[PDB]
Amino acid sequence: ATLKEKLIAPVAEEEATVPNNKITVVGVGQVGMACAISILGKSLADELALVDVLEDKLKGEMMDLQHGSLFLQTPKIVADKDYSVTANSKIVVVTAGVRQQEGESRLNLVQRNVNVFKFIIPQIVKYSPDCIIIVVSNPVDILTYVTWKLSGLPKHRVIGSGCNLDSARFRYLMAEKLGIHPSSCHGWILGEHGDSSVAVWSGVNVAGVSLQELNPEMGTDNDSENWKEVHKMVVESAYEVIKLKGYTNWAIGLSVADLIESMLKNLSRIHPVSTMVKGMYGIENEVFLSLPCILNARGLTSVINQKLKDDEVAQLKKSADTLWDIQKDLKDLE
Amino acid sequence: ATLKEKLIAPVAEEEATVPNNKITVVGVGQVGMACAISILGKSLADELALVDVLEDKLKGEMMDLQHGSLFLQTPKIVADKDYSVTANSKIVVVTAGVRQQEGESRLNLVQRNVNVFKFIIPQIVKYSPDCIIIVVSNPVDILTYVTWKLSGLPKHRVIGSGCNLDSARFRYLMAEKLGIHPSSCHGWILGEHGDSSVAVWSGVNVAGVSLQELNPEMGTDNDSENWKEVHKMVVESAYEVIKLKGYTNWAIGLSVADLIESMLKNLSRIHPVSTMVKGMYGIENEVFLSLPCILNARGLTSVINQKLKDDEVAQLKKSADTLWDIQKDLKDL
Amino acid sequence: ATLKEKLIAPVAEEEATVPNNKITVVGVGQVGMACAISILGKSLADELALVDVLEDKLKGEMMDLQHGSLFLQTPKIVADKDYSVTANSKIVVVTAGVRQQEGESRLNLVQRNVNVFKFIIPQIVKYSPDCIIIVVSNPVDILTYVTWKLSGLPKHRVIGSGCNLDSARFRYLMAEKLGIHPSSCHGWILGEHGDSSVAVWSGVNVAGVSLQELNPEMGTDNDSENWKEVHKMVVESAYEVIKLKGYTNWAIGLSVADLIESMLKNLSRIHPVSTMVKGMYGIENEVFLSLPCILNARGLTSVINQKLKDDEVAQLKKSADTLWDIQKDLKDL
Amino acid sequence: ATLKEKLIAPVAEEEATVPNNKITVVGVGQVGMACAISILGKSLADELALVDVLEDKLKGEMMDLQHGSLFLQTPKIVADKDYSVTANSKIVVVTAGVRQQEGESRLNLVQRNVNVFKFIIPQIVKYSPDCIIIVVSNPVDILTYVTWKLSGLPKHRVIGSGCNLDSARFRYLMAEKLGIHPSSCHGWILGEHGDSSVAVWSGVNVAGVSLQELNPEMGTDNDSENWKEVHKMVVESAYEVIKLKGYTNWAIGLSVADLIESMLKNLSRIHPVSTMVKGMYGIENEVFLSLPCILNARGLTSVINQKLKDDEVAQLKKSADTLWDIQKDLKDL
Ligand SMILES: NC(=O)C1=CN([C@@H]2O[C@H](COP(=O)(O)OP(=O)(O)OC[C@H]3O[C@@H](n4cnc5c(N)ncnc54)[C@H](O)[C@@H]3O)[C@@H](O)[C@H]2O)C=CC1
Ligand SMILES: NC(=O)C1=CN([C@@H]2O[C@H](COP(=O)(O)OP(=O)(O)OC[C@H]3O[C@@H](n4cnc5c(N)ncnc54)[C@H](O)[C@@H]3O)[C@@H](O)[C@H]2O)C=CC1
Ligand SMILES: NC(=O)C1=CN([C@@H]2O[C@H](COP(=O)(O)OP(=O)(O)OC[C@H]3O[C@@H](n4cnc5c(N)ncnc54)[C@H](O)[C@@H]3O)[C@@H](O)[C@H]2O)C=CC1
Ligand SMILES: NC(=O)C1=CN([C@@H]2O[C@H](COP(=O)(O)OP(=O)(O)OC[C@H]3O[C@@H](n4cnc5c(N)ncnc54)[C@H](O)[C@@H]3O)[C@@H](O)[C@H]2O)C=CC1
Ligand SMILES: CNCC[C@H](Oc1ccc(C(F)(F)F)cc1)c1ccccc1
Ligand SMILES: CNCC[C@H](Oc1ccc(C(F)(F)F)cc1)c1ccccc1
Repeated sequence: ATLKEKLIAPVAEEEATVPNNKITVVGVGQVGMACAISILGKSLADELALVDVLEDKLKGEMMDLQHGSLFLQTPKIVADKDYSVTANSKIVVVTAGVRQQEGESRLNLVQRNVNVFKFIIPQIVKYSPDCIIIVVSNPVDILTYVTWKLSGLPKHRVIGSGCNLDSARFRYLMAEKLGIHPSSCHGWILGEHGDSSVAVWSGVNVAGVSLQELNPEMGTDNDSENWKEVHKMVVESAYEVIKLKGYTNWAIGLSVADLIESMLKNLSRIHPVSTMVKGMYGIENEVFLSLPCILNARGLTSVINQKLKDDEVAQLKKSADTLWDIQKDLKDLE
Repeated sequence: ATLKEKLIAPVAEEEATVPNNKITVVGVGQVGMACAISILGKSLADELALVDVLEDKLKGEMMDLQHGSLFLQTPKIVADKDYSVTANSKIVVVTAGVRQQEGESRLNLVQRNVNVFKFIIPQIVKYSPDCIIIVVSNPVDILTYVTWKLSGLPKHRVIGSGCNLDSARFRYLMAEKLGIHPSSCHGWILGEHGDSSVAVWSGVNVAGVSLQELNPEMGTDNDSENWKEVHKMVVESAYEVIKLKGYTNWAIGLSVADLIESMLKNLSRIHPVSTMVKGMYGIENEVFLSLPCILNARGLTSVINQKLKDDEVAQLKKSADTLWDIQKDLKDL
Repeated sequence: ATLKEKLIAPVAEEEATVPNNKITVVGVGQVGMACAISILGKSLADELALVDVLEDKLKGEMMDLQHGSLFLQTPKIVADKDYSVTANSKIVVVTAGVRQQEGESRLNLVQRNVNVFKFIIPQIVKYSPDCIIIVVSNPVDILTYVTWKLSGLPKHRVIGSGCNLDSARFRYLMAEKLGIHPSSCHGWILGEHGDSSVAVWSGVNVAGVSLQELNPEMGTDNDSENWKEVHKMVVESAYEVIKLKGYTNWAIGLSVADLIESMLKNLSRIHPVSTMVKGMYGIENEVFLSLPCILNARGLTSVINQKLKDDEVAQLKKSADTLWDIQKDLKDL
Repeated sequence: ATLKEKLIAPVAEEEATVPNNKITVVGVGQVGMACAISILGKSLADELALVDVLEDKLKGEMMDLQHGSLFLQTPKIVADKDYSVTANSKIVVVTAGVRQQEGESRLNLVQRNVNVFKFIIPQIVKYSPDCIIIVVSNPVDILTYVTWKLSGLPKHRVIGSGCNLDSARFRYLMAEKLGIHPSSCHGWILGEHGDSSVAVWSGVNVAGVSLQELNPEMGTDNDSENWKEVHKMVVESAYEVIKLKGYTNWAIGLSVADLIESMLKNLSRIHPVSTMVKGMYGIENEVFLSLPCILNARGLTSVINQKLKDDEVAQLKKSADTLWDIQKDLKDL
């Protein structure tokens, strides 16, 4: 007999087991592995599946993770260029494609990553018809729209990682000013994950105290405390970090892990993420951008209606315009 | 014009949710709440259901937990005398029934808790036919047997918390001896969760160093390290705690959470838990007692075969005879 | 020639080291043990010390926790009626004294519990001159004032658990009404942890959306929603739970641990807790009541100044007057 | 008045605070950042400090982590090429230096990395004279010797990550073969973190069942289950992963965090880490290699005396000689 047979006496019939909280990460570059190690660190998946077109690095990442297995709570890790290995995922994180060169706008990536997504979105849905797709690749709003169209999935099951990260950055910068933890700072960056984002100044608050009531000039050009510069640091953050170390990955990895935690624990927590906002704030096309949404096990099930101020609605409309201007030229999507 | 309608714009239609990791704790006493609170503390459930016969205390425990929701990760906590609230439970923990008085053996409770289990076990399976059942009430070995029989579930879905806790206690006393963390001490108490439990001296080791190898008289009357008294402390521990504070609950609630974690995260980790050991070590009947078992999302799917020494095998058989003497006379199971 | 001596070769010479994260809990009742298990399950202490007047209960509780050690990350669990066991604690949580009977106001617990504190507090300060004290016993506001006075510690090191719990409950009720997690609902209950607490309607908000903007009648009697009813449920919660199960413990246990976590990890997070509010909002004496405060490793280092509406300031003055009426007549402090 | 002066009212005076649990990571490469994120994900440090000679990369890594601050529990993240930033670190991880090329042996990296450490280690002890140093850069056993000599620290505060990773790899492969979780398989890979590591077959056990009792040919060349091939996979794993992805980093980050947790929580758990083994198993010189060691807040305070088999003592003495043969010719330490 094998050692296994000497040691192990079966009590159950052997059986094909169906993973419950299977997560797939697509693309195992900087962002993909940031997301993967964050997912594994929070024990969010009982099965992790990696997909990339670079087979050698894909197998290497899978082996490195598997070696850390003693320290994790994920009994199965699997990797393949073939999407069969992503079968029955609850959530598929898509991180594949080109990124920004230094100084380069995410919008300049569209045409390349669109061609990438046309190949990978169908495959996801072939093997995980019931999954939630979290889109990360840039430009994230456009490609969330593109994934929704390409997948034929319900709007609530195709989420763009959107401004979660921008908002996190916002709240850290405010936190650094006030000397309090970021989670005790409340503020929402909305719209495009990019240059046209919108700082909802009217919502920024500590312990229910409106900071715009303490500082009516907050977010104007004439503001002795210059909070416009905080929104600007938020807008420029990606470019500065890309200039310094060539990419960003740890922050987005943590943010994606936060979204996943809200969905798999069925928490119904509110996250600023990218969704179709046709018919709100006067936007008239099928634009995707970040609004506050309720995330739980079903995916994105609600948007929060806000009492945006005039200049804030105007910024949001301009961001919607910038995005639709690129969306309207996107063909061959079904 | 409701504030919820003003505030929330729906994206998906509202649908009826079935929970993924629903756990039910039956009995909301010292042990039941210790279990519920350990379960919530580790975010093991997306839905906790409490069941008891005391409707007032039940709703009170439920409300106190819900008041804690801000600090938890469990969106739905519910409670009811009616087992319909437990439907679709992935795991059901049974803690309901009578407990030991001071000095009282756990076997003394069989008659009463059989009558208890004969009512609740059916109710459980009636509403969650695919669940795993973790028996905690005493005597837990005999009651896991009773539960297996009444439920009609496969033996891999009926689990008795067993000696997980005895072994935790053993490992604590070991680490106290040695100045190491309990998780770096290894040693298994097996057999009855009670006075007939067996210390597997041949398995006791620190970092793969057999301590019986550095002491062939480990566990005997002529033992300079006096390990026998450690096994006696493990055996007497419940009674001592019961005398000092009337009951035990914290360690067992942590134990049961450990088991649930291994099963919900599907780790196939090995725990000394109570299972049907017919055909092992010369035991000829469907005795339930604790052995090392592999636990995962299907439940208790394998037992580990061990090369027990003769004396260990003999204590194990004696423990099986103790239990089977009670089991063989139970009726209408 | 002992087992330890043969198994372990020393690399460092034996020294007595001081714990880095010692927490003491005073009182091992329902609340003290809910606190202990919450602290242990979050691995917030490297040494936990339990103190009570009931020596047997105390030993029993300590033994139960130690028997759970395998599942925990606290290598030292110690218990004694002598406060020498609490020496060098970073945080001391006081949960000792009488609690409310059915329907009893917390302010009716004053004299009894003041006497208790007069003995407990000096002992704490003798053995942990540098600790932060978290007062939990009721009335928590008046007793936080008492502890400040008895101890001689600075204001930033005497913290009343206060309305953290009240707000928790508020946020839970809110979440039930809106169908979101309590953490994504924001709203502040301030003032006394008791009947005169103040719902800060003007701060209530989801995702930065002022709920009193979508509903300016919020908190009045002309309200289509029943928000005042939410605040009333908050006020009555403790009585309702005391009536169903005789006491409350799980939610306050999680609240105390939430505060300890902000402190020990130095996060400077904002919690509504009881501090000395003389000179704010027109309050004229050294009243202790809950405001939103920045907590971290030094303790309670800032209060948040808020733009309370006139009715809110008025309710807060009414709270502070209820409390000061009791305080002013307190002697031998 | 500033917005912050309006918002925040001081309760305590301003004061400079010392981090309680500061960790510095030296080198922000693949491995350094893998360690960094592993430490942050476990909320192991209240202050994280990064050091590297690449100023731009250094600042960028720092900025990324800060932008993740909302999802974390480390309130202060600093970085600089100046070691002033590392002042008062409790633990300093050293990951800086050259790494293996494809197929290259770690020993071939000594010269270059000695020149690294001759600069780095004196800086470290300059600002944290009391710290523990975890050496990760390769060759890790040799560089741990170098760090010990250069730092003038006591042995219990210079720890090489050693075979913690090798054993992790060992256990994973073993779990893969048995269908159980790696934590329920026990097995020690000792000696050099390199081609001369020793597999301690006599300790390999599941639930205390010695697997070399069921397979007495385990470890030999005449073993139909080819356990020696498992040890081979452990020795080759780093080369295979380097050939596939260019380096390894995640598994060692997790291993390092596991060590840090044992020490900062004062758990006294046992890890296979590199210590100075002179006078052990016939080793005559100040060689560093991995044995099972107790780790707690003081550092590496104990080694576990093992009853190795003759062949295993042999492979360990070969490892020692392989190492000392390089160690002995190093200058200016
Ligand atoms: N939403 C956000 O906040 C952020 C978005 N991003 C975006 O994330 C995406 C990736 O960034 P990095 O991880 O640093 O790039 P990376 O180059 O370091 O890794 C990208 C991965 O995509 C893989 N890939 C390309 N086409 C593929 C296909 N058809 N199938 C499978 N794999 C494919 C490449 O092999 C590579 O391994 C980029 O678009 C970047 O702009 C980056 C950071 C934050
Ligand atoms: N396996 C182990 O390691 C341990 C086992 N136990 C056992 O666990 C059990 C619970 O002990 P405690 O929480 O201290 O007793 P407890 O009195 O504090 O609570 C038991 C609960 O069971 C409830 N209950 C009784 N009959 C019921 C019925 N027919 N249906 C529904 N609920 C019913 C009672 O109302 C009570 O609320 C006892 O059997 C005790 O012996 C306790 C400690 C250790
Ligand atoms: N602030 C809050 O949100 C809440 C506060 N509380 C308060 O917490 C306190 C404890 O309530 P419970 O734990 O349910 O009562 P509990 O009756 O279960 O007893 C707590 C312990 O107080 C101990 N004690 C009395 N004098 C002592 C002394 N001099 N030294 C050490 N221990 C002493 C008793 O022996 C008892 O063990 C009460 O004052 C209650 O009002 C309760 C719930 C919430
Ligand atoms: N013990 C173990 O199991 C393992 C050890 N290692 C070792 O980790 C070390 C680093 O590996 P990687 O992160 O992949 O290489 P890396 O090439 O990605 O980054 C190494 C960092 O060291 C920095 N550095 C070089 N000299 C420095 C100095 N004097 N001060 C500060 N920073 C300096 C470089 O700037 C680089 O940024 C290597 O020696 C490698 O062998 C690698 C894997 C596991
Ligand atoms: C895991 N599936 C089998 C579980 C159990 O089957 C068994 C029936 C008898 C025995 C026996 F006889 F003790 F060996 C052992 C097992 C059973 C019995 C009745 C209904 C379902 C399962
Ligand atoms: C950081 N907290 C400041 C220290 C505090 O000092 C006081 C501050 C204010 C007052 C009061 F209330 F104005 F009288 C009284 C004392 C104090 C109180 C008692 C003992 C020591 C310090």
